[PDB]
Amino acid sequence: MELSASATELLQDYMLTLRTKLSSQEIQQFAALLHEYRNGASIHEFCINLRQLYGDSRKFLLLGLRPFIPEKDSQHFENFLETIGVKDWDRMISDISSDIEALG
Repeated sequence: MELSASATELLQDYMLTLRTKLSSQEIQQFAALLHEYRNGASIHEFCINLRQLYGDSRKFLLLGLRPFIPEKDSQHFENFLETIGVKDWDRMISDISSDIEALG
């Protein structure tokens, strides 16, 4: 066996980090992008839109987004992280969470 952390707590952690770096509006925008991604938007468009929303100063946050990306898109996501040089409420939290689970 191995040590692991639940998707729930990880999500909570990532959300707290976002509240640390993003405004309420920006967080809502994040949720909307996540929703579009769940509804069939490509991983590429999702990445681009996230990099646009976060901006150059907050794009590092994308690293912590990694565990929530489906296995099928994980390689593309990693390549995006490498490309951008970063590698190498509760009612809304429920929608975000459901989107996360659905992606998995």
